Amino acid sequence: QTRQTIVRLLSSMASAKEISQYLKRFSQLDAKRFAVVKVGGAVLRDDLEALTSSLSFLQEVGLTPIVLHGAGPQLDAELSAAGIEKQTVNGLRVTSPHALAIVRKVFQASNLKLVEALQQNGARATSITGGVFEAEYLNRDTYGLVGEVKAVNLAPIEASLQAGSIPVITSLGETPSGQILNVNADFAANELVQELQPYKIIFLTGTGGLLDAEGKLIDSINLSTEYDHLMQQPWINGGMRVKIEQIKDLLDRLPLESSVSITRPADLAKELFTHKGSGTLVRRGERVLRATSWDELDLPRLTSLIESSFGRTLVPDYFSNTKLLRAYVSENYRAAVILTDEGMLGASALIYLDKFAVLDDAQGEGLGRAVWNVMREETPQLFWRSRHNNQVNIFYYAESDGCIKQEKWKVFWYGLENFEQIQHCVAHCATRQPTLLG
Amino acid sequence: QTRQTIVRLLSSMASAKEISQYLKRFSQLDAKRFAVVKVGGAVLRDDLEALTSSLSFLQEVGLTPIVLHGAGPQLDAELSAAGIEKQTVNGLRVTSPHALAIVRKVFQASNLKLVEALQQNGARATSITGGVFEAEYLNRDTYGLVGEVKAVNLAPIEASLQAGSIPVITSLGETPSGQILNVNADFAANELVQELQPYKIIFLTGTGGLLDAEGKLIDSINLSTEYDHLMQQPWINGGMRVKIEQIKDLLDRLPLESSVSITRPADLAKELFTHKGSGTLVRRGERVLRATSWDELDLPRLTSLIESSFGRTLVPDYFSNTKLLRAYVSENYRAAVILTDEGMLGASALIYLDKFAVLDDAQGEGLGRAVWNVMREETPQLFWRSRHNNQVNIFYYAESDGCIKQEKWKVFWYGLENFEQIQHCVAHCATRQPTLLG
Amino acid sequence: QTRQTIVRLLSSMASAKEISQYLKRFSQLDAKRFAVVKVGGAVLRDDLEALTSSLSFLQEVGLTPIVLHGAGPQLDAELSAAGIEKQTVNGLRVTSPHALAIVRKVFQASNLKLVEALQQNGARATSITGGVFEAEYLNRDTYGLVGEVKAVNLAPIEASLQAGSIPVITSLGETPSGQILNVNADFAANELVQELQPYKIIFLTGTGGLLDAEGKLIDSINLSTEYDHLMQQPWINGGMRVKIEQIKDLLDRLPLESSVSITRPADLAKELFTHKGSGTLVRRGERVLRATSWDELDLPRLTSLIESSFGRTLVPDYFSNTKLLRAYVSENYRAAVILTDEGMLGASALIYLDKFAVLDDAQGEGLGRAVWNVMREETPQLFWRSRHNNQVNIFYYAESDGCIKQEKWKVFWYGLENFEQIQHCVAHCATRQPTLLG
Amino acid sequence: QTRQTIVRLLSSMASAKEISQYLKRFSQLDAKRFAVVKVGGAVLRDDLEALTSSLSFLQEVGLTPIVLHGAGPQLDAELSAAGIEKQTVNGLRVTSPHALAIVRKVFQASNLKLVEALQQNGARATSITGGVFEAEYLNRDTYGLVGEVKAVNLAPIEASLQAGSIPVITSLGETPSGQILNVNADFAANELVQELQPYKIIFLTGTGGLLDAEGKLIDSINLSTEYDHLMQQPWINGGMRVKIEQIKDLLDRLPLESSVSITRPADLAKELFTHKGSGTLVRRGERVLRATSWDELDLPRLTSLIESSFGRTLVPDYFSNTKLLRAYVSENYRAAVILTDEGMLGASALIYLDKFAVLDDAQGEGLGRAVWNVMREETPQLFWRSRHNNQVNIFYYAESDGCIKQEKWKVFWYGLENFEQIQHCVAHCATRQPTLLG
Repeated sequence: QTRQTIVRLLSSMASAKEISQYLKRFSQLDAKRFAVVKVGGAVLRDDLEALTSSLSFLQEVGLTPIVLHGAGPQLDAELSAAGIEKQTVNGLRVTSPHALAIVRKVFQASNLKLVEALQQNGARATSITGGVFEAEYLNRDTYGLVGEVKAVNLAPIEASLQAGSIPVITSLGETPSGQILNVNADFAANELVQELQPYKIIFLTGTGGLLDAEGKLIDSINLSTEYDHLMQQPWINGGMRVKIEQIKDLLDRLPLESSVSITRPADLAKELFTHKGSGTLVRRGERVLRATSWDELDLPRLTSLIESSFGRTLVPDYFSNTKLLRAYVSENYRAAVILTDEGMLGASALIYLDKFAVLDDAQGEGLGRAVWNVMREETPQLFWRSRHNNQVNIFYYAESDGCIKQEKWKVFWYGLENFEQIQHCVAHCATRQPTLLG
Repeated sequence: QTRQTIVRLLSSMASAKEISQYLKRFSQLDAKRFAVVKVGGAVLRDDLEALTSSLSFLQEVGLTPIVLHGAGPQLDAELSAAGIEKQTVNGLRVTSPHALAIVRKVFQASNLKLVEALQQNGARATSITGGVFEAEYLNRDTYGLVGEVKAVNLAPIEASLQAGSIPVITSLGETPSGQILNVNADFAANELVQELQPYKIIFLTGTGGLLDAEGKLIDSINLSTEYDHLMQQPWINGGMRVKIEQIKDLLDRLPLESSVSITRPADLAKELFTHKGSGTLVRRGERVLRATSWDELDLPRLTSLIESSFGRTLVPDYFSNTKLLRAYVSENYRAAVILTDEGMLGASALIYLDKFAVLDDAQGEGLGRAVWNVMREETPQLFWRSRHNNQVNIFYYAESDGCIKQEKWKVFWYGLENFEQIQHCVAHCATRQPTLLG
Repeated sequence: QTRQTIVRLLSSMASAKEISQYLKRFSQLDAKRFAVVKVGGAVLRDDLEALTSSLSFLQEVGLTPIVLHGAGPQLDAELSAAGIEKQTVNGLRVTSPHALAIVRKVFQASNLKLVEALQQNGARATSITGGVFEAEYLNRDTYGLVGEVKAVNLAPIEASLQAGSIPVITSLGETPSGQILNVNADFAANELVQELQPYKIIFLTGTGGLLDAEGKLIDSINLSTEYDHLMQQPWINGGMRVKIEQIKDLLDRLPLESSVSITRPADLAKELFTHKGSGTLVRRGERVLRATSWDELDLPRLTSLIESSFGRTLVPDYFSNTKLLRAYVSENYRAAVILTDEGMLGASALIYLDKFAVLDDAQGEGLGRAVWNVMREETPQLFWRSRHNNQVNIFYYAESDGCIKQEKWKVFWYGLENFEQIQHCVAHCATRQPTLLG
Repeated sequence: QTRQTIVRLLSSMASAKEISQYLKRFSQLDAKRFAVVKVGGAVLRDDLEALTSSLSFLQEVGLTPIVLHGAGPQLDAELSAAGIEKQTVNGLRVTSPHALAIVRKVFQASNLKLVEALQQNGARATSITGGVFEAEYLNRDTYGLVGEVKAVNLAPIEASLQAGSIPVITSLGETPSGQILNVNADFAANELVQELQPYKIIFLTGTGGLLDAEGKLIDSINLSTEYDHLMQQPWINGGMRVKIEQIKDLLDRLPLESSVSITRPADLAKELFTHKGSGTLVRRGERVLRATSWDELDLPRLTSLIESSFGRTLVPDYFSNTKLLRAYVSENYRAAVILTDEGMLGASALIYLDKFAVLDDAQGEGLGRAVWNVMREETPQLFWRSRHNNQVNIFYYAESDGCIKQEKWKVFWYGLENFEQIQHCVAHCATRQPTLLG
C-alpha cells in the first residue's frame, strides 16, 4: 500500500533510484524489525511534543518505533536533592541501595511521562519498564549496583509489537534472581538491536548530529573506508570517538543494509525518508581494495557484475584487451570502477572512467557512492561518458565539474584547468571517447 | 449510552429495581475504578478461551477489567523439574535465588500468554509485570526471598486505563532498592483494591464458588449479620475460613456498595449483571440491631426514613400510638422493619409487618434483603399488607407463603398451618389489616 | 457476543423466558433483515435528537435500522407558501408538476437533514432518496402525479447494509421510464417489508401509541383473536381503523414471529428490548378454536405437544380418561389449554386447568398469552396447579387472584368470592388437586 | 500530518521545489474540494481492481475522490439485446421511454457495482445515483428523453464528504418536476466542477492519455500558449479536438492552480503526486506577451517581481541601463525572462539570459516552465549564468545543452555548434558573464 506510492513520489525525482531500492529490499519483514529509535533524557526533558509527534507518525502508518529512552539529565538532578551524586570511578558511574531506589522512580516517572504523551497525541505507546535486560553485575562494592547487559528477552516487546504499539523500553537491568541494578544505556542498545535485527536505527540527541573540523553537519560516514581518515584525524576530540566506535561495534553485527543515523526529532521524518534529513547517516559499507593490475581480480565475477549492472554482457574478450591503470572493487564484488588510461601523446595523458558497475542491491546501501568516493581521492582529473537514458546521470552531474551532451552520449570531466588549458583537454575526451565503443 | 438501556432491559422485570439502582449510584466514576478481576493459575492453565472471552466483553463496552493473575499450579511444576520444591515453613511458602529466577520467568511467561490471548481474541491487554508492588521483605533466611506488600504504585496501571486496556498485572514484589522477592497474591489484592477503590470486584477460581453443609452454591453472604451463624458453624472446614476472613478484611476497606463475588469465568457476565450469576456474592452489609422497645430508637430518623422510603410522611403522631413488639434497624438508618402485634383474642395473636422502610440507595446493596432476612429467623409466623402499585411486591411473593388480592390491598402470610388451622387465621389478617390504615 | 449477555440480563428475571426466546429464534439472519423503523415528518420536525439518538443505538451494536421517513407536516407548509395546497380528491391527495418539484426538494432537504444528524451524533446514515420504489401511476389528471408502489428494488439498500449504515430511505416513486411521482408512505412500507422480510418493525409517531375507550396505552393487540372485539367495537373512531387494518395487511405477509410496534422515539429502546416499552405491540397470533368435545381434536398432536411442552409424555391412556369441559387450541397446535371439570357435589362444581401446553418457539410470540387470554374471557372462575420449579409460575402469579404453596405444588385461583364463600371453595382445589397426579 | 512529510520526501529531490509548492498553496481547504475523478464505462467494465485500489488510496489518507462514472460500453450492449440501439441524430444521441428504463437500470447496476467494490476493498463508497443534476430537456421528440444539465445540487454530495466517503455519482438528469432524462457525461462534469471548485481533477480513460504526431504520451499542454501550435496543427484528428476544447472550457472556470490530467488508473497515484505520472497534464497557464522594447512594460511590477523572486531588489537604476533585445512576461506579472544582447564584436553576438523571475506561487503551476518554454522556441542559441546555491539549477541542467562550473557561478549554453565552433563561443559566455554582476 504505502510502498506502492512511497516509490512513486520517488521514481520521478533525483535521489529516488537509491532510496526506492531501500524500500524494495526490506519491504515486508516483521514489524518490530523496523526502527529502534533509542532516545535520551536531554531530549525528553527538553523537546517532547516533537519527539512524540514524530514517533506517532511512523507507528501510525505501520513502521512501529520500538523506542528506548534513558532519562539522565533529570535523574542527575532528582538524585542530588537528597544527595549522594558524586563519584564515577571508571569511564562509567556508581550507585547505592537507597539510590537505584531513586533512579527506578525517575526511570519509571519519565518512562510513563512518555508512554502517555504518545497516547495523548493520538499514538499507542505501552510502557515496558522491566524484565527485558539480563543485567548480570560487573562489580559489587567498587561500583555497587551497576551491570553489563548479559542478554535480552524480547517477549516483553514482541507482545506490544504484535498488538501494534510503541514498546517504550528502558535502561534498566535485573540480575538473574531479579535484583534491578543499573546498566549503560548504550552498551544496552547494542544488545537489543543485536537481538532484534533492525533495518533503520536512529540515535536521537538534543544536538543535531555529528560535526567536523569546521563544525558542519557531516551527513555521512562509511567506516570500512572513511574510518581511518577520521579515526586518526584529531578533530575527533574525546567521546565522539566512542560515539563512533560504538556505532561501529553495532553494524558489524547487522546485515549490510542497516545504518545508524544520529539526528534530531523535529527532523526524524526528513532523516528516515530522505537521502538527506539532517543527521549524520553512518553505514559499515564494505572493504574496498585498490588494484593496479588487471590480473589480481576475479574477472569472471566482473562479468556477472557487468552483466547484472549493465544490460548485455561485456563485448567478448574485452577483458584480455583492457589495459588497466587503477582498479576499485568492493570485497563482495557488487561494485567496481575500472580506471583506464586514455589519450594521445604517449599512452597518457588523461585518466578515464571506463566502467561504473553497481548492483541494484547496492547503490541503495550507498556503495556506488563509497567506491567512487574512494577513487576521486586518488584520481583528481577525471573524464567519463554516459549515455542519455542512463539512470545515474544525476549522480554524475553532481560530481561532474562540467558536462556536455550529444544525442548519443553525455560527457563529464572533473578538475580545474585554466581557461586555455581546459578547452584543449576537454575537446579530447570528446574525441577519444566517441571511439571507445566504436 | 449503555446504562440508558441496561436499565431498560431492567425496569420491566423482577430483580430490576435492585440492580438498576446499582447502575445509577455508580455510573460515571473513573474507568480503572470498575472491576478488579483477580484470577489464578488453575484457571489460566485450564480454561482461558472463556477467561479471556469474558474479559474482552467488559473492556469492549467500557468496563475495563483491571486483571490480577498469579499462576501457581504451573509454576509449582516448572519449578520442581530442576527441583527445590519442598518446605513451606509458615502458613505460606519459601523461595531461594536460583528460584525467584524460575518464578519470574513463569510469572512472565503466562502473564504474556494472557496479554496476548486477549489481543488475539480482539481485546487490548497490556502486560504490567513489575514496579507496582512495594514488597518489603518479611524474613531473610527463615523464608528467603518473600515479602509483604508494604504499598502500591498505581501509575503503571493508570497508564493502561487511560489508554483503555486490561492492565494484566502480577503477584510480584520489588523491595525498595529494587530486588524482586515473592508476595502473597491474596494479601496482594487486598492492597491494590484498597488503593484503587473498586466497585465490583470478582475472584475467579476454577471451582464454582462457595459451598454449604449440603454442598450447594451459596449465592450470598452478608457478614455484619450472617457472619456468626457461619464463622462458628463447622461446615467451614479450613482455608474456606481464611477465604472468608480475607474478603471480610477487604470490604471494611471499601465503600458499602462494593462486594466481592467468587465466580467462574464462563459465568462472569451472568454474575456481574444478574441478581444471580453463579458465584457466592458477598457484601459487608451493616450492623443491625434488634429493638424490643419503641423508645430506644431515633424515631425522627425513622420519619425521614419513612418520608423518604414512602411517598408522604407518617400520619402525624403515629409514633406515640405505635405499640411495638419487635423492631429491626440498620445502624445507618437506611432500613427498618417495624413488627407490631395485631389480632383479637387478648393483644395477640398474630405478629404483623407494619412497615418495611428501605432507602433507594439500599435495596440495591441488598439491605432490604439483609434486615428482613434477620427477622424471618426470629419471627416465624408472618402476615403483612402491601398495595397493588407497590414496587417490591415481587420480593414479597418470594417470601410470602401464600397471597391474596384486593383492588385496594395485597395480603401475604408466612408459615405452615394445618388445613383447618390456616383458613381461620388467614381470614383474620384480611380483617384486622383492612382497618390499620382506616 | 451481545446475545450471550442480552439473555443473561434476561434469564434471572421475570419476562425473561419469553424474550430471550425471541433472541434465540432470530439471532443470526442477515443484517438488513432486522428492524424497519418507518418514521414520519411530525416526529422529524419535532423531536430529532431522540429519534436519532435511538437509531444510533441499534446500528452501533449491530442491529441496523433501515429507516423510512416521509416528512409531511413541513412539506404541507413549504408547499402552500407559493400555494396550490388544496384538493385531496380521494382518501389520499393530488399533486401537479410545479409541485412534486416542491416535495422532492422537501423530501430531499429533510432526508439529508436526518442522514447528517445521525453522522453528527456518531452514527453512519447514508441517504437513499430514489430508485427504490417502482411507483406505477394510478391516475393521470384526476390526481396528477401520484402512484401505487408496484414493486421494490433492494439493491440501493442492500448496499448500505453491506457497508453497515442506516439506509435512510424515502416516500417517493419513479415510474418505469423514470418519472418521479408521489406515493403513499404507508402503502409503501407494506411493500418494502414484504420484500425485506423483517423481524421487528417499529412505527414511530409523535403521539405515544394506540389508545382505548378510556384512553390508556393499549400495550398489545393480537388480531386473529382480539381482532373482532375491537374491529366492531366503536371506540375505534376513523383512521385508527385504517391504522389497524394496514398493520394487519402486513403481518399476514411475514413469518409469525414478526410484530409491528407503534411507539415513541425516546422509548424506542424500551420497546425493542422489553415485554413492555410504551408502544402498542401488535402481532397476528394464530387462529384459535374452542372445543367442547375431546373428540374433535388431533390428540396425537397434543402428545408431541405435551411431550415437547412437558418433560415426559402424558401418562399413557390419559387421553381416553380425560373428561373434557372446554378446550382451547391454536390452529398450529403449538398451544393448548385443557379445561377439565373437577369438584365433589355432582360432576361439578369448579372448573379446572388440567394442562397448559406452549412450545418453546411460542411463549415468545406471545401464544401462551393469547390462548389463555381467550379462555379467561369464557371461563371466569379458575383454579389450577403448578409445581415449584415450573418456569411460567410468574405468568400465573400475574393472573392468579390468589395463591398458596406446598413444597410439592403451588395453587392458584381466579375470581372474587365473598369472605365466607372463598375459604370453602379454596380448600377444595387444594384437596381434589393433590389427587389429580396421584 | 501528511504534508509534513509529503514535502519531506520532496524537498531533498529534483522536481520537489515545484510540487511541494503545490502542497502548500492548497493544503487545508474543504475535503470535497479535492479531486473530482470522473471515470467511464470502458474502464469500469475492464479494469476495476485498479480503479478502486487507487480510489481507496486517496480517500484512505484524507483526499476524498468525489468520483463521477458514466458506464456506456456495457449500457450500449444491454440496450440492444431487446433493441432500439440506432440513431444518434446530432453530435450526441437519442433515447425513448422503454429506454431510459434500460439505462437507469444499467447506470444503477454498475454504479452499485462500484460503490460495493470500494467497500469490499476496504474503502467507504456511498452511491449517489440521483437528484444532483437539474437536467432541463433540450428537445422533446427530435431526441426524446435527453437534456442539458441546467444546474447542480451539491447537498447530496456534501453529505457523503462530511461523513467522509467517495460520493460515487452519476450521468443522469432529472427535469424540474422530476422526470429523469439522459445527459452528456462530459457537459456534466464541466458543471459539477464549476459548482465544487476542485483543485486536482483527473479524467480516467482506458487508454493512457493524449497522443502526438509520433504517438508518444504528451505529458503536458498549457493552452494560453501551446494552444495554437496545436489547435491548428492537423495531428489533432477529430474528437481529440473536442476532448481538448472541453478541458479548455473548464479551467477558464477554475482558479489558475487547477489542472485536468487524463491518465490511467493503475497510474493514478503516480500522476497525482509526481511531476510525471503518465497522463497528459493540462493547465490554462496565462496569457504571455513578447516585448521587443523595454518601455512597453510595467517595470515597477518587475521590481516587486525581482524583489520577490530574488533575495534583494535590483541594483538601483539597473532598469534605465538595461538594453533589451527580447522580453517575455505573463499577463499577471508573476513570471519574466529578460533577454539581453551580450558579446564583443559589435553589440552582438550572443543572446543572453539576464533574468528569470518566477514567484513562489508559480513554478508550481508550471509558469516558470511555460514562459521559458516560449522563448526557447523563439531564441535558439542560449547562454546564461546561475549561482551555486540557486534552487532551480536542475531545471537548467535539463535545458542546458552543456554546463560548466565555478565556485562563484554556474554556466549553461543551449544549441549545437561544431567542434571548433563551440569552444570559441563557449569561452565567451564565461568571460563576458563574469562581468555582468561586476
